[PDB]
Amino acid sequence: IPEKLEYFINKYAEHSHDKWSMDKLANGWIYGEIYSDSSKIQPLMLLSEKEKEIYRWPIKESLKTMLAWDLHAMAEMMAENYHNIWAKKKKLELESKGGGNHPLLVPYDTLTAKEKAKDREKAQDIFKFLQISGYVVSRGXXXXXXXXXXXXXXXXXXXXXXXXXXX
Repeated sequence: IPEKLEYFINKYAEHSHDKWSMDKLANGWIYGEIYSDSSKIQPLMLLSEKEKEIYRWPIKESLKTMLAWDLHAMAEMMAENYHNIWAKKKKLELESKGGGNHPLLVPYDTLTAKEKAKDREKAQDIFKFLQISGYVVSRGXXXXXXXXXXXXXXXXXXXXXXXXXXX
């Protein structure tokens, strides 16, 4: 976790709280110590104390996977990670409690379109702020290189053919 990115962690958490506050004023939510849903009263104005940071917490983890591992590629990779951590949680807890079978206990290349978009939304939400802040990231001519490799392979094959024709 770099210093400047750690400094931006709190700023982006604040900005996401701003976005969520706009959403919940559009919905209608007034601060109130009593916990309820049908009374539309919550003390952090249904996002509770910890629930307000359940989404801020894995931003540092997303950055750590960024550093340990173009833009569309990391978007889909962070989507895959966001769903894989959820699958790990789910399967470990279900192995502990001996529960039923989840339809999401399958490789990521078989999931339904909505299950991928659900985490792709959070992925793009955390990515657009990194883009506006000037962070160039990648995954971490091509045709000419391919042609050159083919030529090298052809040279090897020609050496082999010469060896064969010599016999």
